[PDB]
Amino acid sequence: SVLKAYERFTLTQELQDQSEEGTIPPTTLKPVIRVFILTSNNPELRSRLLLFCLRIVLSNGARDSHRFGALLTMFSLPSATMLNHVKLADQSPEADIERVEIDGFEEGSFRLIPNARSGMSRGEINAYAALAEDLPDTLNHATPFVDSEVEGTAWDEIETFLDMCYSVLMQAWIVTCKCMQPAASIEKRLQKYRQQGRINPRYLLQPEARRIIQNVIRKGMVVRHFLTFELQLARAQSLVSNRYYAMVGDVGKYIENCGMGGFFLTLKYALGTRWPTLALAAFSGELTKLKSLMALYQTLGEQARYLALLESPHLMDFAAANYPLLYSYAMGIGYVLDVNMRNYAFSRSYMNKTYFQLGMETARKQQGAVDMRMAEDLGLTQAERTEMANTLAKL
Amino acid sequence: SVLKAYERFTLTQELQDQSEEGTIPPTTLKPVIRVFILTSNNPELRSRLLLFCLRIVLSNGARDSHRFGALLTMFSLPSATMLNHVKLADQSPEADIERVEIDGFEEGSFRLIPNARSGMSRGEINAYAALAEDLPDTLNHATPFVDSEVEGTAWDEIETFLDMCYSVLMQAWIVTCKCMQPAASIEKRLQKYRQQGRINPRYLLQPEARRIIQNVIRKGMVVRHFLTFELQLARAQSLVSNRYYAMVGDVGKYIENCGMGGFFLTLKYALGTRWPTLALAAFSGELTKLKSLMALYQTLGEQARYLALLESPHLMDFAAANYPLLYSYAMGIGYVLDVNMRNYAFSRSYMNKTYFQLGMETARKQQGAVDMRMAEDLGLTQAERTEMANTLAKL
RNA sequence: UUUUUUUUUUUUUUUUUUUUUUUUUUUUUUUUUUUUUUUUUUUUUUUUUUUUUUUUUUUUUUUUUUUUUUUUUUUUUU
Ligand SMILES: [Pb+2]
Ligand SMILES: [Pb+2]
Ligand SMILES: [Pb+2]
Ligand SMILES: [Pb+2]
Ligand SMILES: [Pb+2]
Ligand SMILES: [Pb+2]
Ligand SMILES: [Pb+2]
Repeated sequence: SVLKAYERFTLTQELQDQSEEGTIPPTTLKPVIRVFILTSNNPELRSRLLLFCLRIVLSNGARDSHRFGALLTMFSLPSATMLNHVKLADQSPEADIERVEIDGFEEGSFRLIPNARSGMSRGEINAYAALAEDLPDTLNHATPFVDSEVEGTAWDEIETFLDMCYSVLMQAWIVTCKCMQPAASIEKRLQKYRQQGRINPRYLLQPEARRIIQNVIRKGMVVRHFLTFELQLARAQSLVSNRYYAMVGDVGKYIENCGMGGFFLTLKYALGTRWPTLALAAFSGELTKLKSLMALYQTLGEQARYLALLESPHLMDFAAANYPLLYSYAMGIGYVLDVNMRNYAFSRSYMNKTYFQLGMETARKQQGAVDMRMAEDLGLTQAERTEMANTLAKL
Repeated sequence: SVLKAYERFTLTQELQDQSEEGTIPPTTLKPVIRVFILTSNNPELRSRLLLFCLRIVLSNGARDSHRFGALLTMFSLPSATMLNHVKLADQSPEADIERVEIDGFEEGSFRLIPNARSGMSRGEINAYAALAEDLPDTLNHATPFVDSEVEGTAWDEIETFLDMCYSVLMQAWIVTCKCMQPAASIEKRLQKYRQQGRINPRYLLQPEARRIIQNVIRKGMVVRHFLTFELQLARAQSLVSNRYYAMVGDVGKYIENCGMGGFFLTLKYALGTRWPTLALAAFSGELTKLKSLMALYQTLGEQARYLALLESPHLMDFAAANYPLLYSYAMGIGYVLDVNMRNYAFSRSYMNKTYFQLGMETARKQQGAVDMRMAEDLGLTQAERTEMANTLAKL
């Protein structure tokens, strides 16, 4: 009963808080991010704006705010109306956006011709043009493209712009929730999307361009908020959709629950396996903690998928330090059960090596073990079980 | 019957008092804390006021009321409106705030230019400027910041002010619930936030600057009240939030339940492990006390997390001396189960060495022990427990 | 005391039908099937013994009180 009090104490303190809806935080000063608005549907203008913006993101000298704005502009370039899609960013409590409606480039470019609506000094028009022509020297051939010719393409048709725009944007999406050498995962993502025809090999970025974009995305909270909103929009899409959002929806599935490996891997291997060692008394308190954490996770809503991206403090609640023994135990199981697990960074401060090996050996010696609620539905006999255990221990 | 009477006696007298919510205490004389108010959003002034205030906090000659007011000012500098957030401090029963609306600095400075609204004698203007030029002599280069040339930056853009402001305030947050060399945790909180980009390494403070800030915060109750009000607001934030409060919410989770290690560690290891020795008759009375204490913790509300910060007398209720045997027993368990536990200051006056070793030995010899409610749901067999038990005597 | 995150995560075989498939014997009836003996009554069957009462049967000792009966250790964090 005192033990019953302790279980209820654990679960309620985790969930008391989350009665109320979130309150929008006290207001704070914000940097202004400038996002470019193109009213024209012209393929050549759209493409040069993408190319223009991509260069500012990668440029040596741009401030973070310039880089963020260029990104937000790129991600809005597929829209029929960019303006509506930029207002998505306004939904971020950290965002202060300046829209900068544009109208075109002085051909040869990248000298901005600004819309009537808002002027620009020829100092800043020229300053941007210099910024678009800076670029690091680590990049090969004055461009970010591995193919020193793409930027010289003739953007006569909208098909071509969209093929590049989606291809460039997909590479940004692929590096969205990576803390950052690596990475094997990235090059396999690229290969999936090439074979699906979502990424066109002509428009791959030099690996250096991607690492810079990865960095800007990790730094930019407003940017990440905007990606979250888009990812949610991709969730609500019909089975019959358009090309971009089907694409975003697919890459979104890799991004979901990013940064929460310790929690979900612990569920998968410790509780998923349902081995007899789960009945240890030591796990008892921690088993209640995971139970609360699952309860907490659903109450959070759809957006619990995006805590890492959102930089939410709730990411702290699910930290493995709250269930160190079970985590250790799960890591060991994960270690033998899956070959890919070796390269997971499971090593940690509170990691208890004793329970780690316990998971390891549990997985080797008790694999013949059966879920007796399954075993009874199948009407398994105890001769069948041991000599089910006798094929698997030998294998 | 006598014993059931004893349980209800223990539990009711602990919770008797807590029906009625608390009444605001009889009024007392208070020192005046002066907080500087800035109406301007200009980056250079915001940055100089932060630097000005930081110097007064660290200054040799400032009196405590000055240090407190300067701290309250720094913590309010991110605000779009400082005046509103300083009124949060007014919610403290120990607080008497004078607002001192400011308007700027005479260039070169730190000579305050005060708002028309409230005048200043040129003696007090010059006196403050002198106070900002005190600083201890142990501090290297007459600045904090480690990097001796940061203060010479040109704070022309709001991004830079915020990048510093958040970086400096975060270091204050990290040292908030520390009683007072070492302090190893501080160095890991710092590298965590550097890796998250929440703290910019350019603006780290010299370790002695932090140790002074540590000291100011523990001395200052109204300051500590204000931090609490901020942590509570950080708690109610949406998943989509702003940069500062996401930051505060995260660091806040380290601060929660500070100063209550004995209670929660006893719960964690003694009750969490659910080992058979918990059935000792000696623990019988103390187990009821813990049961009462958890019950007491819930009645207190969310603010039960901040008892150490609040300086609440309730922090005495949870003192380990009320359950010495269970506490001792728990400490021994933690000591073997967790390597980090060695460095906790578990030694105490009422510490009972017999039960400590008992906790120690319980934790080694009975880890194969199973939670019999789990073991039955998994349908564990009596052979399985033993194969598992010194499977677990083990390693 | 400890308490950010790090792996994996598109698809890929097979996938029309096929034989058999009406009927066919037997299938009214048929014996036996009224009755039949015995079958009123019959002994015993009023009552007569005993059947008032009868001893013992007030009370009776003991039966106020009394020792002890303030306090004292431990008790913030880590
Ligand atoms: Pb504007
Ligand atoms: Pb505008
Ligand atoms: Pb991450
Ligand atoms: Pb006043
Ligand atoms: Pb005033
Ligand atoms: Pb990483
Ligand atoms: Pb007579």
